[PDB]
Amino acid sequence: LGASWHRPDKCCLGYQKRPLPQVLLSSWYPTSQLCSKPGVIFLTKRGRQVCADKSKDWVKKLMQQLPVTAR
Repeated sequence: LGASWHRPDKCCLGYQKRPLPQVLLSSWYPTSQLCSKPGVIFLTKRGRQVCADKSKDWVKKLMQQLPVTAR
């Protein structure tokens, strides 16, 4: 059975390379502390998720524009 093995929490080494508008975004949740280079994954209203590092520019604005999502 080859579905998808190996997956500790999440860890998103890769990030996005394009700025999205908050007009359709919702919030953002932080990664775990067990990854090589963990940043933050966003979660649009009905779109999809996006691995983005706060170090970016457009991601920084969103971080302040949106509160957070974690439960």
